[PDB]
Amino acid sequence: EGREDPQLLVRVRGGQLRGIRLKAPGGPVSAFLGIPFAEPPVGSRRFMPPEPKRPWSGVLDATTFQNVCYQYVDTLYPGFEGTEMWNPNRELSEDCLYLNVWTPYPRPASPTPVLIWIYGGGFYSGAASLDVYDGRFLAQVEGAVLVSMNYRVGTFGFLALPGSREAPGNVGLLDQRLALQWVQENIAAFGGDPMSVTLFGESAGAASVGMHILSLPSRSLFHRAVLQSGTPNGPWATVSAGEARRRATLLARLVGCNDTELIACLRTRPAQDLVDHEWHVLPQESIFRFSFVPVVDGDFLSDTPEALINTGDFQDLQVLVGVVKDEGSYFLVYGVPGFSKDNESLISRAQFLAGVRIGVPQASDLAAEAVVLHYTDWLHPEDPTHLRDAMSAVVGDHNVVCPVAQLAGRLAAQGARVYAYIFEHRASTLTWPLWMGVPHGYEIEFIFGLPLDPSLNYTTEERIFAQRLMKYWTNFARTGDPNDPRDSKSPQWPPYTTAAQQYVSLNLKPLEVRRGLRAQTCAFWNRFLPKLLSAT
Ligand SMILES: *[C@@H]1O[C@H](CO)[C@@H](O)[C@H](O)[C@H]1NC(C)=O
Repeated sequence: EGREDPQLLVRVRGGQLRGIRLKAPGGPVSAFLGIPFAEPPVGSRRFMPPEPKRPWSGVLDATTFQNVCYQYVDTLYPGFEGTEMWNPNRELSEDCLYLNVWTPYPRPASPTPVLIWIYGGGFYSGAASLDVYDGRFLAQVEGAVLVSMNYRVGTFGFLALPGSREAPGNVGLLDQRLALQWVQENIAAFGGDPMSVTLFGESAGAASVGMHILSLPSRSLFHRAVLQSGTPNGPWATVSAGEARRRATLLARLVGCNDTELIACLRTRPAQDLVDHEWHVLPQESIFRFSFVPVVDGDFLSDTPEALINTGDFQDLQVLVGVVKDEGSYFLVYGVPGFSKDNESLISRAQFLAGVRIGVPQASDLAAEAVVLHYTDWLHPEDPTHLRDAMSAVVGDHNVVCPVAQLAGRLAAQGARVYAYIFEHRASTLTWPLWMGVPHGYEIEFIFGLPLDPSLNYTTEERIFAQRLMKYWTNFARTGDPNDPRDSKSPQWPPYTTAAQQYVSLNLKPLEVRRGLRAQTCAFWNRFLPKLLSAT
């Protein structure tokens, strides 16, 4: 050093880092990108828990994003921004265990509350370097210290021969925990306060967050939690040990393969062979179901998430949870016949019955009959527009809205302070059709404050809206309460309780308080539907 910027030189446990000064709309921020937190989980390390990164010599250049974890790349609509924005934006590699830090410039003298982003992508995709996860706005405008990590997805992160030593499962979750541990030890070097660490994530990221809540060794590494459109409970976020064992041996057979010998052989396969076959192991034709996800291993997860939330002590827990207006629409174009981004996707009653079997792939004939009965509008049972919207609701309710209601209910009843929302604003810049409404993941760009960038063509109301949400999120991170104590009655956001079931709408209009999160419909999914499949 000598002629470099004094604010960009930081030491952490493993060594020295040089960051980059980035431009945010209202001023500069500090960014430390591609900091390694684990030994590269390659070769013999594939499928194994991450080993902490051994110290390096010299000043590590931390000015660009690092590799994206090896994964399937979406190809449904080549060139289309609505799909591309989620696609990897750096080289794919198994050497991908890096994290990123954004802080104010110059970095704060007093310790700042830390926000840790965990991305979604169904546990088969995702990356902390996507444009919608850009922490520079939260860091600049709200003065937050923001951290995001890469964690292994797909087989690399989740293939499991439960019980075995060499592929124990949930190692993608262990990548996340390692980064949480890195934050406890090192974030103070950046002005972050390790005693104020808020986790937030969306979809599989939300479910990830939910699992750190449920896994005791993670609990001491954070203080509050936001779960956007995702939960550890529910039908897609976990598989049983038996089912993970089944999928893992099938996948092994498909690429050419005693647990030790199986895994040893899997380790000799190129990463791309594994990705090519990962979608061939699902039990049924389905949507919103993924091959390699967290397993109920009796270790990281001591029991099913359903069980752990029913019987858990959440006294000292503040939690913000919510959903978007149309949780189910996104995946309809991915495997329900009749649906497409290129038309209105008006469907027949026949396509609707078939859709229900794909969207509730684990339902018996009788349970699917129940779903169809509940969601049919018997005044117009053949109306194509209703049926299209009902198909979307079935998928969204079953996968997100009802797991979230279930989760919010159990947490509130068991000590937790819960705040709940529904996000209803459709980005003026959205490229998916109008019929898809506000699909899942399209609140994110607002929370991270992308509309503050003039070159992005968000409306002025959207720029103001984004700031409202950044305030809610960071107030929550700071205090456990999304409301601003200064600005009183504008109006208030009440906690969600089992008595009143209050939640707020998030849109361009001021906060509106509503009651019951699909209460009737969620009774169907959460109370009745299990008892039906518990007697078929
Ligand atoms: C933003 O604004 C200009 C004018 O409409 C347009 O040419 C450009 O493509 C827009 N960028 C985005 C993000 O679509």
